[PDB]
Amino acid sequence: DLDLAKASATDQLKKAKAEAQVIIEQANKRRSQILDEAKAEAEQERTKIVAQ
Amino acid sequence: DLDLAKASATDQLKKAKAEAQVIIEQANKRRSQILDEAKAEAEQERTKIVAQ
Repeated sequence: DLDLAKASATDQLKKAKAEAQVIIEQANKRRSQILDEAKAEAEQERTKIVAQ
Repeated sequence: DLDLAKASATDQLKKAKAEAQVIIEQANKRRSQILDEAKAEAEQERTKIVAQ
């Protein structure tokens, strides 16, 4: 029973770290999409004032 | 010994649980941190383009 508990214990700790990595991956990717959208809109704001 | 080991197997499971939660908690904190740094930077660059 010691070793069978250890099985699920290491499972959960490693799996927690793994999903905690995939969430931070999503974090960075969403940062990149956010920043690219902000920049691509700011450029058309500039172009609006330029055309005015 | 078998009674003591059963009492031991709950502790390892419990700590795997709590530490999985602290790990996922820190990873969610970091996601909510980087996605905020992203906004703080993106708005500055937007203003820099319009100032260009």
